[PDB]
Amino acid sequence: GSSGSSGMAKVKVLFVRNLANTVTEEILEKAFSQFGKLERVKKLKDYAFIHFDERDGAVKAMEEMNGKDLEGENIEIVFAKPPDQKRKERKAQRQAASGPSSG
Repeated sequence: GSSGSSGMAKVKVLFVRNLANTVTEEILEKAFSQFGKLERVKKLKDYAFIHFDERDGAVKAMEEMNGKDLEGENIEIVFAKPPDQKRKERKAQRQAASGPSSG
């Protein structure tokens, strides 16, 4: 059936969105703190990222706050993607066939 969705991820950072107009890093801490030791909080346009000292501390504050009425707004928490970026490239191709001529 369409029960829902389940899985397993090794992410410590929690992606919280749908923040109110009175929500700040300080509020995101104390809230996502009581659960477990926090590392840092990054606020954005409307959403923000909650950094947890441990991957566990998050899982808790995640399934605990996930969809909680924060400041009168139901915020959504989803395991954010890990910071993995790079520019890989390697090739070898060069040739020039001028081949002059006259009339």
